Amino acid sequence: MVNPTVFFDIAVDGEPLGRVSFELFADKVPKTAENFRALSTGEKGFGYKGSCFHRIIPGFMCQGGDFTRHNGTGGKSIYGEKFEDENFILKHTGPGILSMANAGPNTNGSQFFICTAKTEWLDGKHVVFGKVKEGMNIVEAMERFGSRNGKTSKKITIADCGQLE
Ligand SMILES: Nc1ncccc1Cl
Ligand SMILES: Nc1ncccc1Cl
Repeated sequence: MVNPTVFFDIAVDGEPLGRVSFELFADKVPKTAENFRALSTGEKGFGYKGSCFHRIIPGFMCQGGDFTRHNGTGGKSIYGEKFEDENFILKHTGPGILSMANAGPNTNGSQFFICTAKTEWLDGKHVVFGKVKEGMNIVEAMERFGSRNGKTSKKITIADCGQLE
């Protein structure tokens, strides 16, 4: 009944930076929220721990979740390699939005991005399923290690992750 909360503990070239937590909108997008929640706990035997934010573009987004190819070409969901676009109820309203990366319709895997700007042109194309709850400052810090082309100047990792409450 209560939306779950997950955390990532972010490191920058292995140095602790801080914690970002997310509310997952399981009330709106249960299937997509469950995927992210289980990948954050690692309870299916794989997931986000130790993965990186391989693409960070300041004033746009931080993308991560590619734990199989580490570069934006990989990842898998808890349902199989890909799963459908659950719905597009929630929109890309501003910084902090948590949304699924994809390579076309119905190609959700594990990769996700945290918005650092409003990205309304993604509405109805990427599934929005959560939002930063605490540590938007940490995301802003992360974002400073990006670049226009998305390459990061330091390795931004999810040193630890899991479920809170
Ligand atoms: N292509 C697919 N096949 C089976 C289940 C879900 C998807 Cl997206
Ligand atoms: N395999 C992928 N999964 C999610 C986003 C983008 C790609 Cl190429």
